[PDB]
Amino acid sequence: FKTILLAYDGSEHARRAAEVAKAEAEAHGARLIVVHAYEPVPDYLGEPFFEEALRRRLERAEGVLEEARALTGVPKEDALLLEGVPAEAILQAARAEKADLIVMGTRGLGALGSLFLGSQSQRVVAEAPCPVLLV
Amino acid sequence: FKTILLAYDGSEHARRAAEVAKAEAEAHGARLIVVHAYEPVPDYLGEPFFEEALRRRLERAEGVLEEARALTGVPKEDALLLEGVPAEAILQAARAEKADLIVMGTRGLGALGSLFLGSQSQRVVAEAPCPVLLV
Repeated sequence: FKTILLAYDGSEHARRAAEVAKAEAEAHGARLIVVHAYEPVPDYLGEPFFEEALRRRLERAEGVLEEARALTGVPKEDALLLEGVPAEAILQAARAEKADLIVMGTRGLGALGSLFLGSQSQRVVAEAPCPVLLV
Repeated sequence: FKTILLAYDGSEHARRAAEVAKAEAEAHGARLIVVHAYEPVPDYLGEPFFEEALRRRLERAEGVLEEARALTGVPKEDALLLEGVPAEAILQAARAEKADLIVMGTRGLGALGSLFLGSQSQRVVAEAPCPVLLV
């Protein structure tokens, strides 16, 4: 493992995954890339509600990603923010960064999800080329 | 990770998982435990067919586990064989060995299973306390 990607949504699951990812990168001497994906504000919202929500959404998204960066100690350039569905985003980042391992919580927040697997972890386990470390 | 457990069923998935597990143990300086579970011969088989099948079943099971041992280089005492359902067995071995990480193929052979996840990996992801590395 030369490049490890951590999917971080801010949940306790993600916090535990962050601790695992940090240890993993240190053990393999790999570069750790952290990623947080956020949902775009619904276009059905009218003015000025849409604009206000847009600003807040981005601030909170950046806030969550900063927490991940503080937890892992990675440089700002290795802390990525993607707009859209987390799974689509993780897979997207994994390819662009040529990741060799994806570390993520078995469960998380968002759209669907069950007590078994989050919808996002399910999509990653289903479509990721590289190994997936579920925590 | 101090103790890593590799579930090995002999499939190509398992062979790739073995390579990952070996690297993982070396990176963390952890003890690697390999496990292979085999299904008990159906009691409905009459004599002497049941007895003949019993002997062959065990020989092949030991043969598969030996391959895993040759792949990982672990000592004989750290190569375990369990009779029963692989998932039940992996979880059983994980507890007894106080494993901190389970490494296994996303898919495998046996009872159920889909192109998404093998029935065994699904049970492990659903009930294992420790992180699961899906390869």
